[PDB]
Amino acid sequence: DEKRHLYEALLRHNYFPNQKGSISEIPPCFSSRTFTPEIAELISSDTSGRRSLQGYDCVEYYATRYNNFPRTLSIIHPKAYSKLAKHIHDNWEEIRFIKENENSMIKPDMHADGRIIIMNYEDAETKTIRELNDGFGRRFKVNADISGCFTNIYSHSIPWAVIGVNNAKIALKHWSDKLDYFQRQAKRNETHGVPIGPATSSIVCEIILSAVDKRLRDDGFLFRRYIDDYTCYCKTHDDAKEFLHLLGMELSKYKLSLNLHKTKITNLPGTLNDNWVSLLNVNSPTKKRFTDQDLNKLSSSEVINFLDYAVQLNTQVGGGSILKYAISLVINNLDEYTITQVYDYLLNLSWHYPMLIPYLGVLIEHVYLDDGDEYKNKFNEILSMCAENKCSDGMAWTLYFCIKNNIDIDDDVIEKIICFGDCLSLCLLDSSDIYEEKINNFVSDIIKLDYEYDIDRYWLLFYQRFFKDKAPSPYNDKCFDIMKGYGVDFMPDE
Amino acid sequence: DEKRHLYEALLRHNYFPNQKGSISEIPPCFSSRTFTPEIAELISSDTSGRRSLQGYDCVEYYATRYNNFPRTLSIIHPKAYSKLAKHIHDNWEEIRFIKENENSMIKPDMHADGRIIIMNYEDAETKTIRELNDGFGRRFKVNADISGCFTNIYSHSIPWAVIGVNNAKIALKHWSDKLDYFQRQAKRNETHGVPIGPATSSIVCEIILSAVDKRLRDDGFLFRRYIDDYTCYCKTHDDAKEFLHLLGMELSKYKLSLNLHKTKITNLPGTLNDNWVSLLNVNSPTKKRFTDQDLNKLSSSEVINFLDYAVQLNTQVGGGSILKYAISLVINNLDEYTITQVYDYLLNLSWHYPMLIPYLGVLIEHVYLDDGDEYKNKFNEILSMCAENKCSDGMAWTLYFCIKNNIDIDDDVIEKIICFGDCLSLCLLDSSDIYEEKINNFVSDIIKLDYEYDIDRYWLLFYQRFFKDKAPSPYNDKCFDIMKGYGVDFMPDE
DNA sequence: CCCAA
DNA sequence: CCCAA
Ligand SMILES: Nc1ccn([C@H]2C[C@H](O)[C@@H](COP(=O)(O)OP(=O)(O)OP(=O)(O)O)O2)c(=O)n1
Ligand SMILES: Nc1ccn([C@H]2C[C@H](O)[C@@H](COP(=O)(O)OP(=O)(O)OP(=O)(O)O)O2)c(=O)n1
Ligand SMILES: [Mn+2]
Ligand SMILES: [Mn+2]
Ligand SMILES: [Mn+2]
Ligand SMILES: [Mn+2]
Repeated sequence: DEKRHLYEALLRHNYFPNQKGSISEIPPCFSSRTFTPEIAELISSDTSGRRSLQGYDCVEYYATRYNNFPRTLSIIHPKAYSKLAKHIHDNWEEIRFIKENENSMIKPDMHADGRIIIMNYEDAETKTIRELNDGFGRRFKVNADISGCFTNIYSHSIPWAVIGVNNAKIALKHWSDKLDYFQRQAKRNETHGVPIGPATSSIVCEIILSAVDKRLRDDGFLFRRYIDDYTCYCKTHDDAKEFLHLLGMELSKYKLSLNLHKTKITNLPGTLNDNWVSLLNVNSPTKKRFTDQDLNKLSSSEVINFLDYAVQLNTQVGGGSILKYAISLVINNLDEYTITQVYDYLLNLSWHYPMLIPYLGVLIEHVYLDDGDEYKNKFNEILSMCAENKCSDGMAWTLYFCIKNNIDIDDDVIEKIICFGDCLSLCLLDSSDIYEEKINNFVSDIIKLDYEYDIDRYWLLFYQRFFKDKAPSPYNDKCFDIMKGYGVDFMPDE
Repeated sequence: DEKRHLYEALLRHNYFPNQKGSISEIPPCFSSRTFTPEIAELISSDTSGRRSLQGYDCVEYYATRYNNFPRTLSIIHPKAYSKLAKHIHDNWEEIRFIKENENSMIKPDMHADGRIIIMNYEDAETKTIRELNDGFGRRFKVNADISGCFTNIYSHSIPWAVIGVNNAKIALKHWSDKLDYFQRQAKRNETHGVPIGPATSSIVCEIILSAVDKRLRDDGFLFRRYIDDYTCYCKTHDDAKEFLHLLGMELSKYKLSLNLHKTKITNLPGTLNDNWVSLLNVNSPTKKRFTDQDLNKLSSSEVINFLDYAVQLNTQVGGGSILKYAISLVINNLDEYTITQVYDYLLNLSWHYPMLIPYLGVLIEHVYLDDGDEYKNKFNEILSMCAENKCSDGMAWTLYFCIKNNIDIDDDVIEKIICFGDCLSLCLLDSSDIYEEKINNFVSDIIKLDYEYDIDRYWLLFYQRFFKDKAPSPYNDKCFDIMKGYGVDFMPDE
């Protein structure tokens, strides 16, 4: 069944921010499997406990973008997420009209690993064929995106996009009103915005934006969208302006607006990908496959010169993930001679850009971690700069690399981790069990603060301490006991 | 008394978005005088009526910025604004700690016209002296502003900035909790964001940001702020980075974050103003005053060439209000020979940029508006462009110019105004009284929609129709009757 | 003096 | 094939 696949995707595969297909933003130690639909069905049925504050807060995660910009990802509290996932699954025969959208390329799908929503899984060549077919006969292309799409979704516009704005306002129950209420309860009983990273909020965004896709399709516009990004192919510049006007109208019906910084009109024929994609791919040492494994093992000079050229291209243009794409080009084709030099280049670059920190794990097996103690200082310096820059992706990834490889962590960097106080870093330190007393003092300060939302911001840490029998449940409800009794661990071992 | 000056400023001078000192965004026909303290004290006392929806919506206004970007200004519903203004004033001895801030340049003050808050009233030479004193001995400057400051203020952070975050969370009444509640009721019972344009929300932003200013001052940072823009002067680059880190920390305590697009570090000595300010002022025809009125009357060639050079500089740089500054340089020094040519240039430019539409009224008296009917087509074409571009400042300003000068308005652009459906343009058309039936159909559709927030979005139109005895009060409360009985007109004549 | 924020 | 969005 496909409805069951929705349930398993919502709980076990796309509860955490696992939407990136190439490499996960969150380290693989955190996971959402062994969170079975029966367990969420039990949590939703539970009525025990009482909360003074309406709604729930979410575990916060700050991931660096390509330009070192913070992006806010959220891990929803399992009570609110369990109710939301149950309500989404129980009415998928009313919701699955977002599956049959030809203008939304990123949408729920029945993937092999189990996830419904994977960002850029269709790859650039199937994208190339479609882009070539759409671009034919048109001499203008429009790139326009919503300004704050996930962060300013009006939750009360969830019923509207289901049944029309006017009919829903006149009717002021229906399933989409309850979906509105559950999406509000997921984030502090707040109508504006949705959490970023779970697939329930991406489902909500698909539901809202599918009405705009429908009323743009009915006017005969040939357009595609990737979440919030609309690309349009117009024979005339006038039809391009008319598309921008109609998109503004239909988004303003749902309290949404265009990002006019990124909204631009270009003259076809333009590049199908970005420019630096083609510049890196013509200069790539691995752009030709020789079908024998010895011939495509790159020497040290080729990888070093390609990485230097990629650094120059990223500095000169700065309009995309030049370094991410470049190191993902040449990291699997190395031989054992240049493994250490490339690892040193990656260490320097991953200090200078935290986004390149997850790549180290693919070369961390071949590099001898002990060596002359130098790599311990490498990882501790990276941890210190991750604490200062208040980034969560690189900091948690570096904790994962230090713990998984038995690399010691200094006390001063533990103290500035404490000062940073991001939830998943503290969950990793909790999993280390060395710093149990300092984690105990931190969660004790959270407890004596007496704020429900501050406990909800670290529910993952509190539940992980409960699962190893090191802390009582801060909540008076039985959701944590239901999760523990049925075997839910968000740091599972093999 | 200064408290009484606060109350008159809140109701009669800064209820509407009147913070711009050079020229108002809103046309002079809309005004907030004859809304005295006694009427607001009566409306706050009124308990009659019932509303199904908590909170109030606000009259929406979309003003184009220098780069044609829409900025959302809001006119708060007079019940919510009257309660909010009464609560702000009744505790000004607790609130006026924002007056004694030396880092907030734009703040409440006792001005001559009566407004508490005027943006850029100090002028650039008093700013020049202070900027020169601050910039001395420092070789780096930091420009960092909050990303969505007014739109993403958390209302529940209003108690925190009064009494500390931890003390307010432990206490979870105090006056700031009620100020929280009233600021929420001003905008749809929503904790996120404040309306833009009234001085109550600017007072709220001062209250929130003054704690950040205090904890930035205590570390010895020499910095200034203009609403949300922080400028800092550092002897070293590391002091600049440390200021950025501490500012990020103290804003993140209040769920606030920097705009890292506009956050940039420059090397002193940089210019006190922008670059194009200096290029326009060295090339200005009026940069020297000859103290006799005949000698500084500019000929046609000087003004035309200065405006063309300004158009070129605005096209080439595009980093500020080049055209706004340039036309405000040379518009008062014209003689009667070049008045019509400058009006034609302003008409073309004001069609191409709506922000230059308010200037036309200073040259609309000398030019014969009848002429050979051409100016009527000018204004109607500008109106159609304003309705296409969904801007409210230029559209309402052009309505003001057409109505005030007895200029006829075509029916097709009236229908396109109704299709746009901005509130203040419809208030002006209501004031014209020619289009009473179409306005009646529009507000009748709003009434049969049966939504409280859609009536609150056009409360000004509904009250203006109620004041001329052309429509009943949509609300069951007596606030409109209190305002009508005591003589409140938001379109008053002299 | 004449903008913006 | 190997990014982002
Ligand atoms: N790991 C994930 C999971 C989900 N999303 C979602 C949230 C974003 O809203 C959407 C794509 O939108 P943008 O990245 O363009 O971001 P915004 O719309 O929030 O802002 P802006 O237009 O200012 O960049 O993808 C994401 O970015 N990253
Ligand atoms: N006529 C008025 C009255 C008030 N404000 C307020 C609201 C704005 O939040 C604040 C200054 O902030 P910015 O103009 O820099 O705008 P934002 O902070 O909203 O956004 P961004 O940093 O993206 O420009 O001034 C304004 O801009 N214009
Ligand atoms: Mn966007
Ligand atoms: Mn996008
Ligand atoms: Mn800002
Ligand atoms: Mn600003």
